[PDB]
Amino acid sequence: SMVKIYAPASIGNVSVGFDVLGAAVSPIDGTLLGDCVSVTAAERFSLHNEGRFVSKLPDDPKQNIVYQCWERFCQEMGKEIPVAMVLEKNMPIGSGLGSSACSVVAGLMAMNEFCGQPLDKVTLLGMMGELEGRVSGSIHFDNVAPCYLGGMQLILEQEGYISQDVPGFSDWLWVMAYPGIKVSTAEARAILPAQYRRQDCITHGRNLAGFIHACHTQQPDLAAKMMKDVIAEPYRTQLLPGFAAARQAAQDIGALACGISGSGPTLFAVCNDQATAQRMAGWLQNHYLQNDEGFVHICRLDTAGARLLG
Repeated sequence: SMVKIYAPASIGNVSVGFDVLGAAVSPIDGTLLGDCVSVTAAERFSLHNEGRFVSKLPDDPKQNIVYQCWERFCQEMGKEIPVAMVLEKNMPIGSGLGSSACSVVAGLMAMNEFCGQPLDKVTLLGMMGELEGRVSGSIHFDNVAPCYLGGMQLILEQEGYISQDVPGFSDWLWVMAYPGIKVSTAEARAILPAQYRRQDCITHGRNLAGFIHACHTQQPDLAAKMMKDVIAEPYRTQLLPGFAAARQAAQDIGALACGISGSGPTLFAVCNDQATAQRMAGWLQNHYLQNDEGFVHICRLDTAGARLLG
């Protein structure tokens, strides 16, 4: 009896909603962009790591994100659940693709499914954000909630639910460009300023309020014009060599919007046809990548979220 979960890549913030908005992504070609966790019965607990980025994981086994999921799930159960766990780390660490969230969602969903769904959505998702906090020093739900539930998730920390779904535009493609370098979630958060001018908070509000209003009324142009982040982007693009050039070209080529994915350095660019997305994807390969570890994938929203493979 093996349970194997695929936790997809996700865009934090989505460049208009820092800490309260996120979207799971799926490349159109059918390739998997995510991390995987397997759970099987055993006498004693073991964890082994596989995949392309195994060597990037912690040297301290107890500080592994997937180990900490199991310890947290067992606490919730009141008992230790002996399993052979395997993490397959196919996503780069600190890249902007929801890497820590993939490993949290996959591990906690893997354990909850193995045990027969004892925990409900709100508890488990609350536990997922809990573990994001220990990773970056801050609880936030904008990567785990879409990784988990799929689509675009708006974070609304209410008694009955952590998030609700936001309607998208079926036309929109999301060209994702990981440049081959990493930024820590923690460092990219601490370099944010402690204070902002009143008018930035008025404008941030208007921007988010218009973006949401546009999604529910299905006005894609307006939506793109409201996709502006005055909170984190101005202070983070200094850590993204080449981003500002990417944005200039993105306009020239005809993307509807361009932005940082989570804390970066991965970028995303919105296009509303296949011809535009292909040109954008071609350019980013040629110009946004900093080395051979980088990649580009034309994506759409993943409406499934994390799921069972086997």
